[PDB]
Amino acid sequence: SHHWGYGKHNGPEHWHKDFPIANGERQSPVDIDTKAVVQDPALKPLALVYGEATSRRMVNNGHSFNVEYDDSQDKAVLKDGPLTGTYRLVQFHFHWGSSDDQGSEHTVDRKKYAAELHLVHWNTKYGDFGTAAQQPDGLAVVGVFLKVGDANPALQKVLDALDSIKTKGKSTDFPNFDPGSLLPNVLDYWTYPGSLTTPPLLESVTWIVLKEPISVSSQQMLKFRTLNFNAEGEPELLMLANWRPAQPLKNRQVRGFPK
Ligand SMILES: NS(=O)(=O)c1ccc(C(=O)NCCC(=O)/N=C/Cc2cnc[nH]2)cc1
Ligand SMILES: [Cu+2]
Ligand SMILES: [Cu+2]
Ligand SMILES: [Cu+2]
Ligand SMILES: [Zn+2]
Repeated sequence: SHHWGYGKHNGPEHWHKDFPIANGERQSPVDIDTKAVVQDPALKPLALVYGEATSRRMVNNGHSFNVEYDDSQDKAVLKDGPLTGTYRLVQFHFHWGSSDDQGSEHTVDRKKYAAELHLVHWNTKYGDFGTAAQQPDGLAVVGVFLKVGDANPALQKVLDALDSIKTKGKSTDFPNFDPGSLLPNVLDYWTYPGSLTTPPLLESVTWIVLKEPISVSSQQMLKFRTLNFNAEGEPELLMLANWRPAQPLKNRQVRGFPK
C-alpha cells in the first residue's frame, strides 16, 4: 500500500523521508553542463559486448518495465570506457514524461529529451547484483536519450509487447532481443559517479550517458503512457511520467569521451 512513485503524495520530493540517501553527496540524475565537461586521456572507448545476450522476459514492476537478461554468465558485458573490470548486463528499462517535451532523467545544458533508456550492469568482482549495488564501483548504467523524430523500428519490437504487461506484476516472455539495437551509431559519452535514480537510491553507479540520442516517434511515446502503476483490480493509475529530476552536482566532475 505504501511504496514510492511519481504521484502527488509518493513522489521524488518525498523520497528522502523514506530513503535519506536521497539527499546524499552523489545522487543521480544530473544536468550535464557541456561547457564544464573535462577531457581525461585515461578514458577508453566503451566495449559493449552484447552478441550473445539472452533476453528472458519483460516485466511491469509498477514503476517502469524491465527487459530482463540472463546474468548467470558473462553473456552480455560492458567493459572499458571509464570502468575497471567486467560488468554484466542484467536488465534495461526506460523513463519517460507526460508530454514529448520532457521525460529524460539526465539533461544536457538543461535540455530534456522525451525518454531515457537505462542499460543496467553489475561488477562481476562482487558475485551478484545485490552485493554490487552496495559498493561505489559496483554498478554501471548506460543511459541513452530518446529524441522525438522518426519512429524507431527496434523500439517498436519492445512497444508491441506492452499490451501484455499493462498492470503491475504482469510479465511476458521476451526472447531474442538484441539490446545493442537500441544504441546510437556513435558511442561518445559523458561519465560521472552517481546513484540509482529510484529507491533505494544507492551511490554505486558509474554513469555512462551517451551523447547521441536514438529516435522515437510521438506516436510511439503514447504507448509508454498506456502502462499502469497499479496492480489489476486496483484503481487505475496511468504510467504518465516516471522520471526523477536533476539533482545537485555537489562538485562532482563530469568527464567526456573522446572529449
Ligand atoms: N534507474 S536506474 O537505472 O538508476 C536503476 C537501476 C536499478 C534499480 C534497482 O533497484 N535494481 C533492481 C533490478 C532487478 O529487478 N533485478 C533483478 C535480478 C535479475 C535477474 N535477471 C534479471 N534481473 C533501480 C534504479
Ligand atoms: Cu513504489
Ligand atoms: Cu509506486
Ligand atoms: Cu513514503
Ligand atoms: Zn532508470
